[PDB]
Amino acid sequence: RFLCGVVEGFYGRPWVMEQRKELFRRLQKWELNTYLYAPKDDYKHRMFWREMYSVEEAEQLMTLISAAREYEIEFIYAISPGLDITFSNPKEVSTLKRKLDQVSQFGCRSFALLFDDIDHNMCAADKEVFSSFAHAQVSITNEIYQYLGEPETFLFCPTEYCGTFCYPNVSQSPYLRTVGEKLLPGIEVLWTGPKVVSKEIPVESIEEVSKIIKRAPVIWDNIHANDYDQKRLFLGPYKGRSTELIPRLKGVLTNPNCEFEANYVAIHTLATWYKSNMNGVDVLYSPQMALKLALTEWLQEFGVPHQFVPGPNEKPLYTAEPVTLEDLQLLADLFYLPYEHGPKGAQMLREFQWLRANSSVVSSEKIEEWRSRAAKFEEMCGLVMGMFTRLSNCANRTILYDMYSYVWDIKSIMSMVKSFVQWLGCRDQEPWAFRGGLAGEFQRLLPI
Amino acid sequence: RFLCGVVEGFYGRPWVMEQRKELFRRLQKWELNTYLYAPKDDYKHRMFWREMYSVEEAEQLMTLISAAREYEIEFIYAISPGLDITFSNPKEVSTLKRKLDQVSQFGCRSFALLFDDIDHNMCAADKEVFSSFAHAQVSITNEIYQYLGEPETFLFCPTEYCGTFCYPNVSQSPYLRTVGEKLLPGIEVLWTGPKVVSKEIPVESIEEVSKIIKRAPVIWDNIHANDYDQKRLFLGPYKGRSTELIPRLKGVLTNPNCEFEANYVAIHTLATWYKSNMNDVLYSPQMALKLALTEWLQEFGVPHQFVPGPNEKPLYTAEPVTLEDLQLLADLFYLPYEHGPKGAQMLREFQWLRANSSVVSSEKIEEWRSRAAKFEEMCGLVMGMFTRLSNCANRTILYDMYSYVWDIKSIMSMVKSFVQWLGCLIGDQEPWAFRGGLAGEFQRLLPI
Ligand SMILES: CNC(=O)C[C@@H]1[C@H](O)[C@H](O)[C@@H](CO)N1CCCc1cccc(C(F)(F)F)c1
Ligand SMILES: CNC(=O)C[C@@H]1[C@H](O)[C@H](O)[C@@H](CO)N1CCCc1cccc(C(F)(F)F)c1
Repeated sequence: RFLCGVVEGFYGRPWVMEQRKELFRRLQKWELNTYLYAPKDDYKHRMFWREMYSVEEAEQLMTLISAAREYEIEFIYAISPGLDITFSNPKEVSTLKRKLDQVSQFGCRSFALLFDDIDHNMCAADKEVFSSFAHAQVSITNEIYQYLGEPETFLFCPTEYCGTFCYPNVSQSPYLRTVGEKLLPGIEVLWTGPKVVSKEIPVESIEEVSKIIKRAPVIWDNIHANDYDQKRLFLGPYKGRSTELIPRLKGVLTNPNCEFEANYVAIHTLATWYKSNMNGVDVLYSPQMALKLALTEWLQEFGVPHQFVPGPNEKPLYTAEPVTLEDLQLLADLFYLPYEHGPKGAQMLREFQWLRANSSVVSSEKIEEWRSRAAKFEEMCGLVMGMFTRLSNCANRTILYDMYSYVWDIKSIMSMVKSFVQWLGCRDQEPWAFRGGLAGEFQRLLPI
Repeated sequence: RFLCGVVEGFYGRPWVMEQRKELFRRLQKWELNTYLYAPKDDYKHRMFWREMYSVEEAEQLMTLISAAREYEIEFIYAISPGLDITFSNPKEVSTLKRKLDQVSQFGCRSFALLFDDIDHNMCAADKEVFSSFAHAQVSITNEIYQYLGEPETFLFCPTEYCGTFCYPNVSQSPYLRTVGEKLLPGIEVLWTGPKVVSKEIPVESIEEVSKIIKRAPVIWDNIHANDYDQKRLFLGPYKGRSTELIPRLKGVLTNPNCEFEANYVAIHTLATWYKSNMNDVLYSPQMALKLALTEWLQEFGVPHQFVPGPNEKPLYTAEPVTLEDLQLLADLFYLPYEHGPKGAQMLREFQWLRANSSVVSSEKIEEWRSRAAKFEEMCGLVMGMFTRLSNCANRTILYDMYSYVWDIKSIMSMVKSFVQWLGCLIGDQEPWAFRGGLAGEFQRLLPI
């Protein structure tokens, strides 16, 4: 019994109810089974975790939970009390119980307590009752778990939730040792890999952590998360996790891009990865082949919402060409993965670096190498503009709007790069010449 | 009788109906009077300008237009056919007429044709009928204007809509000469100033253009527009346009930030500017900023107990957003050509600390250490500002701004960390160490 699906676990604008219901439909379509509710900035999840839902909010969560059951998706309600809970005040424990039991009255049977992204310092009153921060967390987690009747799925996100967050390392951490020893065995533990955003999650890294927590973890995967950098988006395939992990894990829940419609590839390729070795103990999963599968399917959504035919001498329709598979392949390569651009992106960057570095050669056989390489690069910059133009004319406006900022940025920068290469081949600005804000001026003075 | 208010004239996710109705309420509250509907990417405004609204869309626009009349705001319906229109095909002219009279059946009496951001090249069939691009535009604009019964308010956005777009200059442009001579005198002309995003709009610049278009223009002001750069936001005051312009103009319509709630200052300060010389000693941008910010503050504590003892964990959520937080925020995201005083101050202090950092390893040491600690205090104010914003009751305002405030606090946190390191950073890093994506790698190779 493996929990595979999506955690809405990110910072910023959460997903709205309509989007979550649509998520459930996609999860089911792709034979995934789990959703973990945890939006960092949905006010009653974390900041105001004490506050009960209103009659309005109650009705909406009930409707959502019913939608999950209807789509055969396990609904997991997480709460994040760690910013300000006095762990040793039993009214505080009661308040936490009240909150979770209100949600259980909405039909929810699966739960989670999360202690990610809080500092390790307890108040004086908690230091006198518990000998460490982990003891304090494990005590209320155990007490809540049993208060709810030992539900079949209950998750715990540790504060040391990845290799690099473990002081002094994974295998000797007194925080994780305590979690492994004291956290009740029915409770599952979340883990993001060697890092917050793990490039790879090697099998031996999971053998290491499994030993100290004394269970196989559930992965909380940040591979496609994009809340940490305003300019980033990830449309590359699920990658860097061997299918051999599946037998050594209780699940994988991916925490993907903030922009809902940008997660077609992220979730589709996750599903393809899970399905490839669902009952494992000869290569089963190819990230490229999976990207192509995801993109081919995604394409069909662009021509669906969410005449005049001009003669030979007349102005041809601006709107005539639909988005192509090749446009989406290019787009994904430009906004690929946190540690890697896709082949076409890396190729354009390499060609531009070369054209810039050999540009003195204008002013030999080397000139026609430069001019032919430049014209081929301009062709590629043209494909980026073409991709933007056809996206901006697509019938699915909802997908367009989620992606707009990103595609506009890349096309806009490729247009400056193209223009710059043309200028190299020929020997009071608007504000978009000088980009990034104040933020960007600070950033440019830091080491890169 | 002066048109002052807002044009929704930008690229990307348009505003939804609820937000537009809320705009009308604010415009009225601040004694502004005009809204110009022109979202570049609302599909039936520009790309698919030929397509009639559905029953659903019709009902929504009717409701919106009624809301405008109810709030004493003139509603102006713009359409942008320039990407695609064969100007000489009378079916095309008929299609345009059909579209506009559908909108007039929704209750709308004011209209606009826009030819901004299209190229100057006509199809063969239009070249045989019209001797220039301006003749073609002026011909259908005049024909539509009279077909609608010469409505009291009808606007025209030229293709050469600012000083720098005029070939070869404003006073000798054969495009604008033709517009001035041939465009019917009842029709108003839109103008963005010397530039697309005009730092200043000098009086003599408007005297220059007024002479050649043969009327006073309506300014389409892009001062606070932020669609051109994904990282930018503008919360500084309306600035750089003398109150002496008002007698020489038919109006000012501001095209502000994409994020609806970020436009409290942009629109409020515009209103204060207009009201100051309705019929520069009269308008102070700083005093106006302060007025706007003080008023805006009241919105943060309104949606759209437990008391811990001396030894217990204090509430994370206790401190509300302050006026000083919003003053700091505005100074960090101020104006397209200028940061606010606190922003410029932090940048200056960081440049100094970086450039004199060798001094660690004299009186100069204690100058460095005292300046550094004072800079860390200021970086802490940025984090404080973020944390208190993220706890505010108006979630709608928070979410519109989230990306920006998160970015600035995130970068100030790296800058703070970097100054601390200088007073005492790579290896296997998380992705947010290296910011900006593919786009950012291209940008860093362009000249700065
Ligand atoms: C399992 N729990 C987590 O991974 C916690 C969080 C969120 O879930 C988030 O979606 C995900 C990926 O971003 N995590 C980032 C943590 C590092 C961080 C914190 C604050 C600020 C930054 C920043 F400096 F990068 F902005 C990073
Ligand atoms: C009166 N009409 C206008 O001003 C037209 C547009 C939109 O209204 C937009 O909201 C405003 C400010 O951005 N204008 C920018 C024009 C320059 C441009 C065009 C394409 C792309 C770019 C970019 F690459 F820089 F982003 C700029």
